[PDB]
Amino acid sequence: MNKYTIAIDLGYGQIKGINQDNKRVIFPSIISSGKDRSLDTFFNSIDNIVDNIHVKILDEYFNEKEYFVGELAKRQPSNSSFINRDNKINSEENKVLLATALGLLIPNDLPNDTKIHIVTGLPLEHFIKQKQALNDMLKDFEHTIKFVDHNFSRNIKFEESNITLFPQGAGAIFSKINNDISSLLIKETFIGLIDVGFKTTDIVVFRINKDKEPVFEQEMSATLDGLGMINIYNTMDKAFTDNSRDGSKLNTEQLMLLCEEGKIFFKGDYIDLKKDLIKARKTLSTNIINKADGLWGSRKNSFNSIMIAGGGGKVLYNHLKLIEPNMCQLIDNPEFANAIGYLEFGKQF
Amino acid sequence: MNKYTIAIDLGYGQIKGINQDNKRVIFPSIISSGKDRSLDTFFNSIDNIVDNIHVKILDEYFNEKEYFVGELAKRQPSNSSFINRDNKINSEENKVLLATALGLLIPNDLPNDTKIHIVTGLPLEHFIKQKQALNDMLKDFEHTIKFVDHNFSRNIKFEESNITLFPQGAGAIFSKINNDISSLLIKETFIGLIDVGFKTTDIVVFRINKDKEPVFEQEMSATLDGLGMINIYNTMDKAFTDNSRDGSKLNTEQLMLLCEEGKIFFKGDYIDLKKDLIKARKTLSTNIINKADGLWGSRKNSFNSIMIAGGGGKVLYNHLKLIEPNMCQLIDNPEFANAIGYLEFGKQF
Ligand SMILES: Nc1ncnc2c1ncn2[C@@H]1O[C@H](COP(=O)(O)OP(=O)(O)O)[C@@H](O)[C@H]1O
Ligand SMILES: Nc1ncnc2c1ncn2[C@@H]1O[C@H](COP(=O)(O)OP(=O)(O)O)[C@@H](O)[C@H]1O
Ligand SMILES: [Mg+2]
Ligand SMILES: [Mg+2]
Repeated sequence: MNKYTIAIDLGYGQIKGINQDNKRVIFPSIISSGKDRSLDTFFNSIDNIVDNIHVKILDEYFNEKEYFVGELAKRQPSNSSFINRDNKINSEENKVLLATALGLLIPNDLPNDTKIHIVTGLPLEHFIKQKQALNDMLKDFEHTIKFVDHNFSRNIKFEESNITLFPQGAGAIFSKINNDISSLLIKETFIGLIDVGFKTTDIVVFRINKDKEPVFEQEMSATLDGLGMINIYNTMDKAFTDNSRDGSKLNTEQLMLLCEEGKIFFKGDYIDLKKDLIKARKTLSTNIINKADGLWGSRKNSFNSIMIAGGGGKVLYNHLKLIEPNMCQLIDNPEFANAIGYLEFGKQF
Repeated sequence: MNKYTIAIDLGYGQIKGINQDNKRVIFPSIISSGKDRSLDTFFNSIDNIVDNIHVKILDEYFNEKEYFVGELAKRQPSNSSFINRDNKINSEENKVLLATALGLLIPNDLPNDTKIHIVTGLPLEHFIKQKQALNDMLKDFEHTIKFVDHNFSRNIKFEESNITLFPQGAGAIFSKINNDISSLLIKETFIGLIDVGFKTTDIVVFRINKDKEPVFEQEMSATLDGLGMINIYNTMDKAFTDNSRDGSKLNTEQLMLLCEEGKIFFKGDYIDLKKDLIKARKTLSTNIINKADGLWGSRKNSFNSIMIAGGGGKVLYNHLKLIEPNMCQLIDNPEFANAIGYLEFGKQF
């Protein structure tokens, strides 16, 4: 039989993955040590595993470790702080996320002889830099995952010539739109994906040729490293302590709940910080537009379709529209632009 | 008669020896024939005599037989078999290996009448069984050594009152910690010494009395024959045929090369067995602690300090930590633990 295919993303906000059979999972990039759950099972019936990932993972010692990951880790008081999370792609923090991303996206009772084309991702300026670090991790990733309170296990191990690395935004606009953007690309134009992520924002362009095929440019395209949603959480963390004036600083959930809405429910009251949320987004909108003119001279006028991506692009699509209005548009899945872009451009082999 | 002192060992993995002047040598217990080293002499400087032991050996019938021994014999393909080596202490192998480190540690400018006190060792359980045979052999010893490529020779012959017979691990914590553990030993405790050698594993304890004197317990102390580093080399060798997936097999030099590192360079590329190296070393460490507690019931609670000896325990110390944490510890010279213990406790005469 043919080899299976899974395209995941190790993005800093949330793991965004999809398989060969077009089933997708999404959960935030927070881990926590798992503790025994049969009690909270009894109060509320679990119909979603994604909310409730209690899970055991074997290792090279074949020693299991309980984990809370995803939505269940965010409610825990003892989880990862998630603002000082490592960029080391071979870390166990990245392993458990990658274990669950490969754990959910495998259906039951597959033949054990076949292997899976896994397709991961890297930052654009850190693709070459962190190429062999994930190559070492995926060669080292020999683990057996066991979902507690769902009771289905996967033996996840990969040899050589099965992993496939791509940069972020590589196949999201090269592929994934090529069947639909081919009528829009005409002659010597630039398409551009702008993925607004957690830690970084990512700019990738593709010149199409005379023969209507896109080709890459790296001096018009880079990673806005350290510029992204991370500037919004850190600013709005100070915005609460400026508005509380008590020394009360938000925890992991309260800050993440804040920048989605702007009204944290503090002491039986919503503390209004909608205006400072606009200001932190506008400074992020400042630091992507002015950096775009650093990468683009008059070639911003040489665009036919700007696309913006990322979950951070969802709340900023009309706000980051001021790059080139009436030409920029939204990618059809704002979160899953990279993953399906990894899927279609991973099936080219 | 200011008689000299040299303390040696008969370790199967390698020979460990030291003189009165604390000059110490270490070399593997591998022999081969001696062939004329004049061609390589002009190429590379034969400088380290311990690395390059081409040695001329006479007997009582003046039968000169050159031998490559040690590191150079390990480089030879036609070397001693050494993984199924005969355990006869009166072997010609042991005739060479004992006479090897003598002239390598017999100093210059000795008086005419002055002899040398030699201190040797036996396995602890076989110290009753094999006391006669080494005493047969040391009385037998009447030879003459000569060093090719370094241009000096020694006379070598001994009688009784020059011989000294203490078992393996006997004087290592009797002396060598004697005035140092005296502040640690207080009242009615045991001290732990475990020799993790190549072929054999020794366990030896000492009850200290009310009078701060160590006394020996033969029933809490035994030689674990068949347990040691020789299991790990033999385990990973079949594992090398596994991960190569071709039935190809190492040589004797690659055998000792492997489980010092675990990443053997084979057919233009590394072959990775690092997982199984962690597996087998933890597996042997499991087998030590259980057989340690085979002799140790609740008398493990009557310990105050455990030391480990042998070359294996130095690289097992993280996994041999699980006997009693922060009470178990590593001796400073894991190889020369028996040697200095043979030295000072051999200096009774
Ligand atoms: N509905 C929403 N409201 C507010 N912010 C959102 C929403 N959806 C996503 N986000 C933001 O987008 C980020 C997700 O970015 P993502 O596309 O996963 O990039 P990365 O690949 O860097 O993780 C989150 O950290 C979150 O702050
Ligand atoms: N640096 C090292 N790395 C791996 N193994 C080692 C190292 N040093 C010593 N050893 C192991 O320890 C053994 C030496 O044990 P040793 O103390 O000489 O006991 P014996 O008296 O039985 O020969 C060797 O066979 C070797 O496998
Ligand atoms: Mg992203
Ligand atoms: Mg020994």
